[PDB]
Amino acid sequence: SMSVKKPKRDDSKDLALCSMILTEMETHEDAWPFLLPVNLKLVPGYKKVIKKPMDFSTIREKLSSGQYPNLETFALDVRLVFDNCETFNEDDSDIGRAGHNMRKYFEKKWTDTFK
Repeated sequence: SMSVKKPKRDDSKDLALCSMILTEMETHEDAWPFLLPVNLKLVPGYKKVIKKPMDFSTIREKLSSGQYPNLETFALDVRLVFDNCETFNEDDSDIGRAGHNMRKYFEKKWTDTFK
């Protein structure tokens, strides 16, 4: 509260670290469904169903241009990619499986880096 601060968690490496994690996700072999925005002119349903599209390239631009106020807002966008994937794809499709794998991959790097 006012003039009563919790000790300062060092956040000064967060930007570099989230960039590294993102690089690792960008280069995973199962990243392919997630690298670019879903083409909303060519994928029926996507526009109306998925209220908040997200993809790795958009996260990379946001990160590069100071659009994440902190590491949690970054983790929210990453998870949103996989949540959208689960909403639109059957678990037993190549894309649905890619999404599960990528989430698992992300969450391990996140825990190992920050927790």
